[PDB]
Amino acid sequence: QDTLLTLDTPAAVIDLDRMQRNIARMQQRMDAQGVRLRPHVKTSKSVPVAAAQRAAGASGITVSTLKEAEQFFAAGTTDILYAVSMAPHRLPQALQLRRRGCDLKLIVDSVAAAQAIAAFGREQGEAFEVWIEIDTDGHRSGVGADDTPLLLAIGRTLHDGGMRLGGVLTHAGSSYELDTPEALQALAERERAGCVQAAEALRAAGLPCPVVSVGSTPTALAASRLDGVTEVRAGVYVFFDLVMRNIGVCAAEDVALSVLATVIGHQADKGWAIVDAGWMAMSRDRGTARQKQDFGYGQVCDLQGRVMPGFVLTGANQEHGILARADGAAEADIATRFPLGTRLRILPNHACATGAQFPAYQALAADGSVQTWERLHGW
Amino acid sequence: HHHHHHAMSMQDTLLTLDTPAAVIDLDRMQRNIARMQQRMDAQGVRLRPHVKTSKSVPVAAAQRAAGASGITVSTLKEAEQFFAAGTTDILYAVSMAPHRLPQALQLRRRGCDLKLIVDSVAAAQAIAAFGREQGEAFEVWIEIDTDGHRSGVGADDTPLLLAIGRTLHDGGMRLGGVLTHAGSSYELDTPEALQALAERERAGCVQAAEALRAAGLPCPVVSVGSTPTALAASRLDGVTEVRAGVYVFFDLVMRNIGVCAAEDVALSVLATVIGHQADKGWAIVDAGWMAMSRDRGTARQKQDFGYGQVCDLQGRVMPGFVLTGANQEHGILARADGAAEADIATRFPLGTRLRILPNHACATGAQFPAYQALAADGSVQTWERLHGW
Ligand SMILES: Cc1ncc(COP(=O)(O)O)c(CN[C@@H](C(=O)O)[C@@H](C)O)c1O
Ligand SMILES: Cc1ncc(COP(=O)(O)O)c(CN[C@@H](C(=O)O)[C@@H](C)O)c1O
Ligand SMILES: [Mg+2]
Ligand SMILES: [Mg+2]
Ligand SMILES: [Mg+2]
Repeated sequence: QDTLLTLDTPAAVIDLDRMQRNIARMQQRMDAQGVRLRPHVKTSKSVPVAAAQRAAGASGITVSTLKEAEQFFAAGTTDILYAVSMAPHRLPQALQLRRRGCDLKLIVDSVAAAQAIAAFGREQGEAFEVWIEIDTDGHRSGVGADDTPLLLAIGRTLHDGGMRLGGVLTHAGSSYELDTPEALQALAERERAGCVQAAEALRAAGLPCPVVSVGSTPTALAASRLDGVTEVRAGVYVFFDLVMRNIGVCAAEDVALSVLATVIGHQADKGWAIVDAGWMAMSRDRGTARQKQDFGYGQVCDLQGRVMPGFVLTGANQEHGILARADGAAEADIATRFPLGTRLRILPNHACATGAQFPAYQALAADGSVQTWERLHGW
Repeated sequence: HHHHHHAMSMQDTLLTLDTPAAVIDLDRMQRNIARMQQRMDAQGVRLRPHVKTSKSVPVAAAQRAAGASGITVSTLKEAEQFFAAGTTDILYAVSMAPHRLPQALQLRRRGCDLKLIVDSVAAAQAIAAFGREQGEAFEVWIEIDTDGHRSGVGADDTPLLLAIGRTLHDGGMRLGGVLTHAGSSYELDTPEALQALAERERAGCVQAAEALRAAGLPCPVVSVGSTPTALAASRLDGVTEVRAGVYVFFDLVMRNIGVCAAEDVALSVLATVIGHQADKGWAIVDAGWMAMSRDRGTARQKQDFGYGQVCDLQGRVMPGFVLTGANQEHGILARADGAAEADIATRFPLGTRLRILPNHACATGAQFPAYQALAADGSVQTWERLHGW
């Protein structure tokens, strides 16, 4: 019988009741907007996490690598969008997945990448499904939402080239820089409007564009309306994290992934407890540093998961985390409060970064038992 | 020659690997291994490399073949993997947690000469009571704080050293030594300050061992080291071994501390260009922070390299171009000086392969299930490494 007292530390624990509440909150919001949810599994890369998202009503998945496409397809999921601008050298891998039965969709934002796909498809007998990525907020990839000549030149390359022009997609990743409901709502409207504008421009040119796909977790939870959109992609919401708490779309109490750690020593004069969760456990992500409340390398909670405001990991080496007062003072008699061997749970800055440090999650049930749920590492 | 012809057909190079990949330039790696071992031989001290930078059996095998004595590990899973691969002299250099004692016992009962460390009377009492119960005289070293980096017993705290050392010795354990790590060396960037810190690290660790021996307690090993202080110490009188790990590859944090050049950096991430934002001067590559890690140790140093220094496919630095930003699977390649490069698409065409030098080799390596060990003939081989605990 494995439980939080028996596991070695550090371990990545998913509180299944918290995870199920986050899954239902997002699916209920997408149902209220009349759109499909295509979760981004790059947050967990774990078959049972994605199975719970499917069981609640999700439609297909988004993946960040073809390794995730291979994993999820070998587990029976066939409706897979690889939402990273396609590199031509990966075309043989993509072809072999489609010929095996995976309905794998690729994305592009240039004439040259569309040309490479379409020439390879014609040669190989494969009508690849490709969507066009639209830049709606200046974050990263994509055809500018008002760069119509580029949008139509790519769309005609794919459609006249014998490929299946399946849709447009955008990701308003600048939402991570926001922290008010008004700014998130307005960005969610800019994301929706730009993605719909590109679809209408394709359709107006006589090109197919059946899918309009938007999303980030903060804009998926903030959008007031989603007219014109067929699906939303969101991923970090399945666990949440402290970055999301500071953006304002969840509370710390909603964060379903924590790192179980043991106190292995102290520095009494500085008021430090040293734990065995360093940055190799937490990752080096320090997304909260650029936000209105800095949580260091994570927020401390007790073994029951009660948040302990005011204690955070103020520093981290590879295998040692430094727990101390966030107010800078040296806690008096820190060893008397957290004796050697005490177990604590640390909430992460960024769930996608912390999860990737572990070979598996420990999925925590209501009775206190855990089941190990493997996840993917690498490419 | 059936095996030959098939092996040739299957052989990878930097053109045929999928990206991103973590590439070890084996010539650079061997130059780093010989440099550290020669330095320690010249100092008359053993080198006990810290394998937590690579966690890879062939990398440790190269360090052992060059003359290393034992290893340091950061987790008991590293002690399990390297003992199964034939390494018997292993120091687990993280404050021992009582609940890990059954795994440390099982490793010693299989034949691993595993050493543990402590820095408190309670951890010493837990080891000694488990060892008496189980009939095992564990070997334990006392960790010393010589530069305020983390924690450890103060080198001048005779009453706490004696109490921890008597708890282990009177308890029937083998008090085997003292160790320190002057991790504050990562904040320095001059040879004068590094040499001084390495002397403070030596002096304080020997001071602790001299105090234990003055009370009649054994303390035969005195172990010091970080890569920067190993390379800078003038003298090592009284020290029996040095531990250093990131030197096997180096990285840009080390280049900035000034103990290596960018051309000594033996680990790089092979990446492909997958797109552009022409008006911002950006090339997008498939090495984001999941490949590089989120480490940004160069941001507070003399030269900020973002998420890494861009090199061409031949490994040569392309000055002025860095990964200025990174999302999980996408890295943003742009000018470090903040200008928008003109014709970025012509400077970096779609499908171009590049190599990115890491901020911190320990952090970048852990993002990969294996390295691709690049030989002089351009051939790679997959060298697995450990992930997790
Ligand atoms: C293309 C694409 N679609 C959906 C998501 C999921 O966003 P959430 O994690 O906010 O739900 C992402 C996430 N991208 C991360 C990243 O590191 O790439 C970031 C840009 O916001 C995505 O890229
Ligand atoms: C206990 C111990 N010994 C040796 C080293 C190796 O130092 P280099 O990597 O500089 O050769 C370390 C390294 N510790 C890292 C860390 O992330 O823990 C840091 C404090 O320098 C060490 O801890
Ligand atoms: Mg994320
Ligand atoms: Mg390191
Ligand atoms: Mg284990």
